[PDB]
Amino acid sequence: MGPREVTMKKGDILTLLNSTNKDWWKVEVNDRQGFVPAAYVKKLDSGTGKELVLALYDYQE
Repeated sequence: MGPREVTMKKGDILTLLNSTNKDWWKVEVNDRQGFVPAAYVKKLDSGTGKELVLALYDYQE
């Protein structure tokens, strides 16, 4: 907890923590938590109970 600089590669599947904001979603990358653009990821249908997103493009601040 406590937003930190996270990055992602196209194809990564991240655990979604908070998608209340339409533009920036909080996710767990490795053992770190941060924000990624909502437009760069897609909510997946499965991994039930746990929320998962697929990274569509690379991202780094």
